[PDB]
Amino acid sequence: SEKLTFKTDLEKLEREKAAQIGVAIVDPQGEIVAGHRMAQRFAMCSTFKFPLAALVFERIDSGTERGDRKLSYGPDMIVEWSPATERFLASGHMTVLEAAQAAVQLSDNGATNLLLREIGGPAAMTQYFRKIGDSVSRLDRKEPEMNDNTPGDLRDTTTPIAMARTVAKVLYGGALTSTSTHTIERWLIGNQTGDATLRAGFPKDWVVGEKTGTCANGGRNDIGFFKAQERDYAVAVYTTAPKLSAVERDELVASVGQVITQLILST
Ligand SMILES: *C(=O)/C=C/N[C@@H](C(=O)O)[C@](C)(Cn1ccnn1)[SH](=O)=O
Ligand SMILES: C[C@](Cn1ccnn1)([C@@H](N)C(=O)O)[SH](O)O
Repeated sequence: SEKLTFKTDLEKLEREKAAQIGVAIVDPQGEIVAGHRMAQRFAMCSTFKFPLAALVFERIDSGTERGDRKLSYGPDMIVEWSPATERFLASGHMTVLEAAQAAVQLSDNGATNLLLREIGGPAAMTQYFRKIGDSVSRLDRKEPEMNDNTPGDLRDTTTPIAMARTVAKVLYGGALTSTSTHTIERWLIGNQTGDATLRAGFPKDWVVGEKTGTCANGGRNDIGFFKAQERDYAVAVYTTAPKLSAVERDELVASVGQVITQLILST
């Protein structure tokens, strides 16, 4: 079966790369298409920034936040990998929309913390997950501590199936207005950090958008959506490979993308 090939090929990567690979693919209604270690806990790291943007747009939709609100900050806001936040520092602020775009498309960590402060912190992020029917995903810390990925630590974790269903809810399940949905989808497509990961394993003609993550202890993740053969899918991929190089971890995620492609095209 196509399903057996999918399992076998993922386990081949696990064995040869000494990795753990979590995968969930669901349809727009959140029904399972395929999975691997789908109920296993993995650190979200930067993948959570996609849900964070959804939270922000939900508040914009509800009129309790404005995209043009200026969020002021100083040097203390700058953390490792804050390319946009550093550029805007002299000006003294980034708007909500600028910060959200930087968080999603550049994985800017300063901008992420700036937004977290504005919307109510990890508590607010976790409440949002709960609100959209995700009882699993949880944010406990901010950048950079949330990326520690200490084995067995439940902080700042999700499971592939929980996250994939969250992506589906946000993009296909009416969590946001069509306008806000479209804005986030286009940001995901135009993301600048995912060229070497999941989408490098998908066919050139698929419409795909995604958000990457990188965790200590060899974490490399990618979540998002793709349209293939006129059907829409939500996908979450979490990997851990402590002994691989950074480039090899990119290649691993792209390889998982190729395995996903083979399954999807066989159906
Ligand atoms: C989202 O995935 C953010 C990841 N942040 C990591 C990373 O990109 O690997 C940081 C930047 C790792 N780090 C520490 C010192 N220099 N890079 S950090 O925010 O954990
Ligand atoms: C990998 C980054 C952060 N980064 C980039 C360069 N050094 N750190 C991480 N936040 C991610 O998205 O996985 S990003 O550029 O993709």
